[PDB]
Amino acid sequence: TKSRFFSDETSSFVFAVAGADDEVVLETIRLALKQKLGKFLLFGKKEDKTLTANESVTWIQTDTAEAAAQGAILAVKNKEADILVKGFIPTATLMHHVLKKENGLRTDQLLSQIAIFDIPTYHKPLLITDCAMNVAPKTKEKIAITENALAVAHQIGITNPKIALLSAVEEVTAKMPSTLEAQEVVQHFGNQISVSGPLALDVAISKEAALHKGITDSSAGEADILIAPNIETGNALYKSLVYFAGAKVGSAVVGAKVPIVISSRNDSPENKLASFILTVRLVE
Amino acid sequence: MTKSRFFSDVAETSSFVFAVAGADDEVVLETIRLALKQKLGKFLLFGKKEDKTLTANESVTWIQTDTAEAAAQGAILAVKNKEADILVKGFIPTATLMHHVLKKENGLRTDQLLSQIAIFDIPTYHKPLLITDCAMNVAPKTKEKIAITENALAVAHQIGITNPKIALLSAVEEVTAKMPSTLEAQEVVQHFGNQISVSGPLALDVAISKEAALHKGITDSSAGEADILIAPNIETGNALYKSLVYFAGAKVGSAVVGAKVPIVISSRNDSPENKLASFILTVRLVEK
Ligand SMILES: NC(=[NH2+])NCCC[C@H](N)C(=O)O
Ligand SMILES: [Cl-]
Repeated sequence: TKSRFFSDETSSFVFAVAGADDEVVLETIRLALKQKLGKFLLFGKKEDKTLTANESVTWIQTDTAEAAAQGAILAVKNKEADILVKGFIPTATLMHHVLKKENGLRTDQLLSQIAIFDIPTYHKPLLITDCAMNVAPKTKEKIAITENALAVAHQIGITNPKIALLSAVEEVTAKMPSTLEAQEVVQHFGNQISVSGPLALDVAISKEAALHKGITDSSAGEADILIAPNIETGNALYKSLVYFAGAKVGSAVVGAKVPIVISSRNDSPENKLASFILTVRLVE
Repeated sequence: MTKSRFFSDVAETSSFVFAVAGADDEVVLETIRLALKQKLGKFLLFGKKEDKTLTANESVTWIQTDTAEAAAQGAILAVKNKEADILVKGFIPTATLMHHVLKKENGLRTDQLLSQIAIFDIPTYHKPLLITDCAMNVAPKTKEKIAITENALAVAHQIGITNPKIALLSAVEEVTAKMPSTLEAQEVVQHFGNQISVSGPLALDVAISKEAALHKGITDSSAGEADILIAPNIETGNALYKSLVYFAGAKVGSAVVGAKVPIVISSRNDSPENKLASFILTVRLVEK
């Protein structure tokens, strides 16, 4: 038996979809509506009548990638939408406008990507950040990445998240800069939260592995959140769990005024839906 | 449906000789006991505290050594003298053994870079998967990555993978100055030309899933069938290795390659099964 984040969830929250075109985008919206997960503002070029006939869907004709992105952003800025979803446009096209402070979405806070996994071989939900956004986050960025993850954990009901700064090794050395940054982040929080690091992955998610290395702190063997040392590590972990460990995952960009869905071209419908679910739960 | 597995549950056997630098403690001894029970090979045990039950095995030779230095040097000389085929790092600091090995003058290395490599039988993948470097080279750049790729090619061929499909792993497919590992991947790819099947940068999904590659608009027959992954940095290699072991249920053996003989350097936290699978890999690496 175990605790799963994606068990058996509804709302009137509004997703603004930037580029509501192509089935790779629409399939997820169909599933969301069938479950009554939320409502949709669809900024797109070619209307799907059988979809736009749903009472909880509104279609806005938008002929270019740019107008779709700007349409969706303005909807969030005007407070008509709770959640921003990237559709059939380059991520860059959306991000450019999201990151313009004038648009009300980006504040003082670093944005970061975060994913939550139900891994059949782990005993509870596991969060991992940052797997897709921040490329080479240093100590400063990793502190903010951790703040975001903390906010996310709290919003979703994990009251005292065990946080582990991932690296390849537990010793702090000049040879491996990610170890020092881990130590400095752990130092930043002191007693404020449950943080440990640097930790190799085994020590983070396996109490037996932890004990064998003479480590008996919480985040070791019982991590709720892994802070990736770099983006290659976060991404690889993410993909590994999905493709080899059979994990269900939902992902979002957080740190902005609303959650942002930015899904991969080859994410599964179930995982794409998972991400919508995650964003609903982030807007409470 | 059909999967090709590198490791067998029929005891594989040999008369190759492991020289064990520091043959003490169960963390070291247990793997040896398992290998003997399987007739995997023969052992030279350089250690301080003799297990008389273990050393009553004809395939085992005990050499009383009181210091890690003497154990490291003894094991290394056994290799130089052609008395041993494989070097095993025992209950001594790694640096005490490596410092010696890494100095070319001692006879065990060439100018070729040394690297760690691991072979995985993953329940949800259809053939053995090699990943390097998960444990040794910390922040390899282009030149090191090239050498790491050379070592993986050599390992690949020796174990019977004649045309290895190699993926340089990164977070993205698109090359950008914002992510140096993408530039580095590209350069490694350029270095090899059409001498081998090598692609990169690729995210994991494009490397080990044909569907994902396609859905990403990548249609090369090389895609989704990687035999070897080259990690962009040690945190990535290590995290991936651990992920496969602890979440994916993979069996894995690993060795340090690039030197004149294979070296076993197992983690304190490697299971006995994976430590054994490591002995087994090294036997495969010296098989004539
Ligand atoms: N070759 C190995 N035994 N690798 C597993 C150990 C991983 C790494 N050396 C660590 O300390 O976390
Ligand atoms: Cl699960």
